[PDB]
Amino acid sequence: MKVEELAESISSYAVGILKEEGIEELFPPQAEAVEKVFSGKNLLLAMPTAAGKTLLAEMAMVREAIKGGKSLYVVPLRALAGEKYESFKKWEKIGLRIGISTGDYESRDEHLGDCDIIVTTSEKADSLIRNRASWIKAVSCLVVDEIHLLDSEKRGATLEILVTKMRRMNKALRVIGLSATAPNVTEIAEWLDADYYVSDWRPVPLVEGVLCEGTLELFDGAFSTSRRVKFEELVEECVAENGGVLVFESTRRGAEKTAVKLSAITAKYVENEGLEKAILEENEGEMSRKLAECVRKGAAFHHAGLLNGQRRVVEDAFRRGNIKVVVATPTLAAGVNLPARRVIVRSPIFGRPIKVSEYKQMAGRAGRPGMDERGEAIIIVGKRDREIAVKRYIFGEPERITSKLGVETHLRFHSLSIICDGYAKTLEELEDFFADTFFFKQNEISLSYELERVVRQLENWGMVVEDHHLAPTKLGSLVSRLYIDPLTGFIFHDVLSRMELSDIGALHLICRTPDMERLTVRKTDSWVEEEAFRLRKELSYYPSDFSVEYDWFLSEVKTALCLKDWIEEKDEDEICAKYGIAPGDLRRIVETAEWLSNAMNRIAEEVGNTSVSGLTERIKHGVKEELLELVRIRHIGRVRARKLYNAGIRNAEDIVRHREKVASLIGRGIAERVVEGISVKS
Repeated sequence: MKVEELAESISSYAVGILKEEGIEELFPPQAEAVEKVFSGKNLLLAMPTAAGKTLLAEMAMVREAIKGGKSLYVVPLRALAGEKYESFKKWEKIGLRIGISTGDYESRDEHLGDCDIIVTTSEKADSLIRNRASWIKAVSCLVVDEIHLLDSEKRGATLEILVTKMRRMNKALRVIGLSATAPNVTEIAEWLDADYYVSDWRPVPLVEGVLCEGTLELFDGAFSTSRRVKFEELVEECVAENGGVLVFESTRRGAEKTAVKLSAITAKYVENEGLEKAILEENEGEMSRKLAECVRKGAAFHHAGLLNGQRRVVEDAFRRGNIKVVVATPTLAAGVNLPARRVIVRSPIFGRPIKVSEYKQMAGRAGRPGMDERGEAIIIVGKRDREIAVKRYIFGEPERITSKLGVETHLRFHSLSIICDGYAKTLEELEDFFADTFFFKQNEISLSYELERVVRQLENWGMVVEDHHLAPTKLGSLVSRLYIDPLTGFIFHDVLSRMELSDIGALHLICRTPDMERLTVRKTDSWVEEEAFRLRKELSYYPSDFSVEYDWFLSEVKTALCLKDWIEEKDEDEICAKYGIAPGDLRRIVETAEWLSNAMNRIAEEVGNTSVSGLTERIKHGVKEELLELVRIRHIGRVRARKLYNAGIRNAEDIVRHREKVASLIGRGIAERVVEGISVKS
C-alpha cells in the first residue's frame, strides 16, 4: 500500500515516521484492514502478531490524536507494557506525547493526562479508574491488546469489567480489540458492537512436525515429508546457521537439564564471557552459575526463577544471536519477542495438558521475517502420543474463547468496586452492569441470585451497607482503592482492630490473605511446624485441630518465615536453599509482600494500629531497621549497607566523610558512584 497512500488518514509526517522505521509497504492483511482501522467504528482485529496488528493500532491512535482525541493502550503484562511504550516513543518525533503508567499502588498518575497515547496494563487501568484518575474521561479510544485473554481464568474477568466500566462511562468511546485467531473471535466483535478483520496470513510460512523414535514427519498443510534425524542435529544444523532455536520444556528442571545438554553443542560456535559476567552480577548461587556457564557457551534456560535482569540479558543476547538456543518453560510471556527459525516443543504438561491454543502460540513464533523462507515447529513425542500430537495439535484448531467471569471470587472482587465507583447503587443496577459483559454475551445468564449472595458477603465483611440503596463503607472504599481482594481487606481489618503484631505476626497476617503467594510445604519441612509452635503466641491465630486448616496454616507460616529471614538479612542464596526456591521466586514473593504490607498498613492506620508501621520499607529492601538510612542511598542495597554499617559508616554523612574507607569496603568504582549521587542530592 506504499505507506504514502496513508497520508490522507494519518499525517504525511506520520508516513515519514513509518519510512524512518523502514516500512515502505504494508502486509496484505494490513492493506485489507486499514479502511476499517481509520473508520470511527469499534473494531476487532484478529491476526497473528507477525502480521502487524500493533502497527494498525498505532496508526489508529495517531489518527485519533490528530482528530483531537486521546488513546489508552492496555496490555496484560508489565513487560508487554514496556515493549509497547518503547516502540511507541517514535511518535514523539511528530509531537505526540507518549506516557506509561507508574508502579504506585494507589495513585492517579495525573501527569498522564496530557499524553496522547498512554500505555498501561488492564489491572492498572482498572486501578486508575478506581482511584478517580481525572483523565480517564478524556480517553476517546481504548485499545485492548491480547483480548483473546478473555479466555484466561486469571486475566479475563478484569478485561470484561474494564471494558464495561469504560463503555458505560463514555458512550462515544471507540474500542479496538487486538486478538490472536480463534474460531469465535467475531463473538468478541459482537460484544464490542464492532466491525472486524480476521486473517491467518503470516509473513513467513510455518510447517509443523512430530519427532518420534528418530523420525521426523513434517507437514505443509495436508502434505508431509519424512526425515531420519535426532533432536541434537535438529538443534545444531540451525545453530550452525545462526538461525535461533527455541525449546519449550514442561518444568524448570527439564529446561535447565536440556539447556546444559545443548550448551555442549553451542560452545563450538560462540563464547560470551561478558554475558557470563552479566548473568552473575546480582546473584551467583547455584542456578545463576549454571545459567552463566550456559550463556558463556551460547545457550540459556528461561523460567520464572531467574532474576528479571537475567531474563533481560538472555532475551537480548538471543535477539542478537550471541545466545544460540533458549530452553524456556511455557510460562514464557507471549510478548517476549524471541525470533527463532525453529521451535521445538517437549512440554506435554502445563500445571494439566497443554492447550491447543498454547501449542499454536509456541509454534507461531517460528520463522524470522526477512531471514527465513520457512519457520519450523516440531513436537517431540513418544510413539503412544504420536497420533494425538498429529491429529489434535498439528491439525488442531485453537479452542473457543470463553468467559471466565462467572466465578464467585471474581464476582465479589469486582462487585465491590462497581459499587464503590458508583456504577451500581442497587442490586438491579449491579445485575444490569453484569448484563453488559462478555459472559452475558456468550451465555445471556443473569447472575441475580449469585450477585445477591456476593453483596451479602461484602455486607457481612463491613465493605458495603444495604440501606435505602447500596453504598460502600469507608473500609470498602479503601479496599477497592487498594486493589486487594475483599477477603484480604476483611482479614487485615479484623486482626488489626483487635491486636498489635510483632514482625513475624504481621508477616504471617500478610501470608493469611488470598492475595499473597504462598510456599509449598514439603516432606522435609518439619522445622516449619516446630517454628509454628514456638512462635504461636505471636500469631493472629493458631488452628485447633490437625485438619486441612492446619496444612494451610503451615504453608502460611513457611512463607512468613521466608519473609522473616529476608528482613533479618539472611543471605539470599541461603534463603533460596532453605526454602527450596530460586532467586526470581524470592524477589516475586518479596514484591507481593511489599504491596500487601502497604495495604495492611493503610488499613492499620485507619484503625489506629501503629504496630506494623515500618514493615513495608524493610520488606522492600530486606534489612533490619538500622540499615534504612543506608539503603535509601542509590547503589546501596542490603549487602553493601550491612558492610558499611558494620564498619561504623551508618549514614550518607559518614560515607562522604570516609570516602577512602568506603572504597576499600565496597569498591572504589561503586564508592565513586555513591559519593557522586549523595553530593548531587545535597
